[PDB]
Formats: sequence, structure tokens, C-alpha cells
Amino acid sequence: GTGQDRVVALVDMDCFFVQVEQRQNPHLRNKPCAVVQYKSWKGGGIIAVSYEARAFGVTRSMWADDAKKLCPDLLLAQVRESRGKANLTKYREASVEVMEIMSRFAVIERASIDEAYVDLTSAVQERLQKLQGQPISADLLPSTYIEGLPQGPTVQKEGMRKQGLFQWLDSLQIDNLTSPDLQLTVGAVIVEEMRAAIERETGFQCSAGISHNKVLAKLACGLNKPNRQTLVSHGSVPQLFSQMPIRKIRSLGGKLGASVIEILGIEYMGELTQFTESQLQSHFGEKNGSWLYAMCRGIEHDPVKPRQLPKTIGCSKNFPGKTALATREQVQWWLLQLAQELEERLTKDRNDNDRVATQLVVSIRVQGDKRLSSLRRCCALTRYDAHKMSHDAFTVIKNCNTSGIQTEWSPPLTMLFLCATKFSAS
DNA sequence: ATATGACGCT
DNA sequence: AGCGTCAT
Ligand SMILES: Nc1ccn([C@H]2C[C@H](O)[C@@H](COP(=O)(O)NP(=O)(O)OP(=O)(O)O)O2)c(=O)n1
Ligand SMILES: [Mg+2]
Ligand SMILES: [Mg+2]
Ligand code: NA
Ligand code: NA
Repeated sequence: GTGQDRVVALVDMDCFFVQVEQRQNPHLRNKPCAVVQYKSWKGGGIIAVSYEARAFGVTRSMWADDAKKLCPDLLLAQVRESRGKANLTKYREASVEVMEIMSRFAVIERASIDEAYVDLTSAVQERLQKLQGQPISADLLPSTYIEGLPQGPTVQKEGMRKQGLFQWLDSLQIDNLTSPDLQLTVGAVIVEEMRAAIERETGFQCSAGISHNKVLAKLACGLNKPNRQTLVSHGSVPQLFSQMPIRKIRSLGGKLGASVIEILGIEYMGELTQFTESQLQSHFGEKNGSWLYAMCRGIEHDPVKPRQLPKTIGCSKNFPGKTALATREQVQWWLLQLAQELEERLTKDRNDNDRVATQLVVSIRVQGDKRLSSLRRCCALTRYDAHKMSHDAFTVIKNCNTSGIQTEWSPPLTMLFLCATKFSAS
């Protein structure tokens, strides 16, 4: 097919953790500010950056002391620390605020703490029927960009936006209820309403992409951040993809996308069209090969999954450098700190969402291993009891200690991770 | 010494 | 089941 069957939107909050802190603390609003984790080592690690601070070159992962060199007036909000660890509860609860608003408009797939996909196909059909072929006024799309427009025969971005939108709407054929471009346009009208409700009811601004599938919706979202939304039509794909680096497409940002560029000797998504589906399958596998063949034409069939809640609840802490855990008592104490946070999050989850986790995953990283995880083990999660969860976690990992002195722990542990999974309705 | 969470591979 | 990949 032509991959125009659905209307799919991705809504992503703008500098989300910063907005959460700026709502709470109005003295941070409209200023270069960032959210920082910990403090002692180089001022802490930055994990979110306001757009005023991005202009100075402040970025994620940057040390706060280094960010202050680029932006001396940078304001910092620190992530909460509980039981010796970062605690992200404030941001999870703000995320729930947003997701429950989005859910009023259509079923959502929670894709991260700050973004969800929406399938608007049904909602579009209903608005199209409630409207009666009445044209769509530009006033209904006050923050929408039409990628690829304006085009053809002034110098301010808002003026450009309106010129593109006018061109788009002037060419739209509303007599055809099945026109994909009309469907996208109605989808964008709905997303305007959804974004307005989010801002009114939470104070948070967001951006969105509207297209026919997840990949295009995600790409569109980022094209005019912040506080704007972008419609990427099927027709816009050839020009858009002709200069689009492969690594910008969701799932091609790692080794697979590197192999595509390396093996095929290309750089842009549109260059993939010159290969047969079998060719791509030969290099990258049947699944990936078929996916790439469709995707480079703007076609992708990954459905918006109805999932509003995370399906796992985890707690993790790294122990870098000299802080690596080297004694049994140290491992036990931190496993308990993690287990205690997990217990309170699990208890809250059960009351909120009428479900219980049944499996506990335990993962550690050993000193020197660059892998995210060095070993993973599981056991039953029978009761929401921190001491039992930490005791069981130690049982399943205690043989990894290659030390003739049992009071010590070698090799030193550089990460502990506890994750509750396999939820069942309760 | 750049805390999570979903899904793929075997 | 346990590890690998990619994401935010
Ligand atoms: N690698 C990352 C990316 C994001 N996050 C957190 C902080 C972000 O505010 C929040 C949302 O991630 P994000 O959407 O990728 N970036 P953010 O919303 O901060 O700025 P935008 O570029 O979306 O406007 O997740 C993180 O902790 N580690
Ligand atoms: Mg965001
Ligand atoms: Mg995001
Ligand atoms: Na509830
Ligand atoms: Na990402």
C-alpha cells in the first residue's frame, strides 16, 4: 500500500523536567535553567535543559560546573534525593497528569516519561462527519507547520508558517472524506485542542508531529520544537527524506543504522529506495529489510499500542569510580535502599492501577565492563516487602562474588538494578 | 564519573 | 531465561 491508512500523532513535552521544576518554582521561568542529578562530583550531571540555556550550548550529560562555564547565569534545579539515590517521582506524577489528559481524546501508547503516540484515525472520522464538508479555517491550526511548505513562485518564521498553512489549506479537497491529506489536517486540528488542554490544565507546553505512522510523527514533532506542531504528509516524504540522515529515524540511531550507511555506502533515507526489498533483507535480515524498504517510502505499520501505564517499575543506581561497592555489607545496604523505593512505588502503583507485579529482576554491573548490565537474574515477587525483596535479590547474586573473604566483594559492583515486572490484574 | 524503560535474539 | 539493542 501507500501507508496512508492511519492518522498518528506523537506529543512530546518541551524540556519536560525543566518545565516541571519551573511550574513549582516561578523564579526559574523564562530563564536559562537546567535540571541536575547529584552535586558533589563536578556540580552534578545535567539531564534537562531549557531552550534559553540550549542557546548557550548547555546540553544533557554535561557536568553542571562545565555548563556554568558556557552559561554563568544558568539556574539549576536538583533532582530529589531519597535513600541516597535520585528519585524521579515528581516527574512520573507530572507525566501521569499529561497522559490522563491525552487519554480523553484517544487511546495512547506511553512511549516515555514525556511522550505518547496517539491513533486519531477514528476521532478524525467522527470530526469529519460532525463537520459537513465545511472548510478548515487556518484559525483552527494556530501553531501548525506544514512540512515542505511554502513552496513555489516574508522573512519572519511566523509569516512563513502562515504562508505554508495557507498553501496547504487552499489545495485541500474536502469533498473526499477519504483524502489522506484531509485526514491528517483534521488530526492536526484535534492535536491543537489536545495541546491546548495540556497547557491549560497543567501549565506545561509541548510539541507534536502528525503523520500516517509513528516514525514520521516522531520525526515531524522535532522539526519545529518548542511549542509547535508539524504535519508531515505522505507527499512531503520524498523531499524530506532526500537529505535526512539515516540516524535521525527512530530505531536507526545505533548499530543497525550505522551498518546501513556502512554496507550500502549511503547517507540519506531517500537513497534506500534504489534497493530491492530482497537486497535489504539480505544485508539486514528479513524483518529489518522489509521495514527499511517500506520506511524509506514513508510506510510503516507499527501500531499505536493501547498502553497508558509502564509495564515495569525499576530502581537503579550506578557506583562509578572509587564508590564501587567492595564489601558485602555495602551491597546489602544499597539493595535495601533500592528495595525500599521499589516497595513504595509498587504499593502506590497497586492502589492507583489495580495491579500487582509478580516477578523481581535483579541486575548488576561489575567494575570494568562497559555493558549496561553484567548479569540479570529473576525470582518471585510474592509480597511488597522491601526487606524480603532485598534479601532475595542478594540470594540470586551472591555467587557472583569471587572473593575468598566473604565479608568483601570482588569484583566491585558498579551498578545495582531492581525491576518489578509481570503484572497481573488485582 | 554521560536513571530508567520497551523490545529483539536465542 | 539471560543477554543485546535502542531509546528518553
Ligand atoms: N537521555 C535522556 C533524555 C531525557 N531525559 C529526561 C529528561 C527530559 O526532560 C525528559 C524527556 O526527554 P526528551 O523529550 O528527550 N527531552 P526534553 O523533553 O527535556 O526536551 P525536548 O527536546 O523534548 O523539548 O526525559 C533523561 O533523563 N535522559
Ligand atoms: Mg520532550
Ligand atoms: Mg521525549
Ligand atoms: Na487511581
Ligand atoms: Na530518543
